[PDB]
Amino acid sequence: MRITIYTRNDCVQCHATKRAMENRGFDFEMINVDRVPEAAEALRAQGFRQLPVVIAGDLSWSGFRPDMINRLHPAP
Repeated sequence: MRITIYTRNDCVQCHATKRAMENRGFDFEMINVDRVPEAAEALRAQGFRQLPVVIAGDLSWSGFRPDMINRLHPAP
């Protein structure tokens, strides 16, 4: 399952999210929305209003959400 974190530099909630995923041994890709406006536009069209935005399988959320990150633990 691919986990993508849409991020921005100087974004505390983004850093917290990355660190939280690393603390749990998750593999993820990061996409800087300032360097990739196509992604920024796509996220705005889906209604997101804050960063980071995490997309993983059927889940998609914004902001630092430890509770949602915990839903990414691998199945047996």
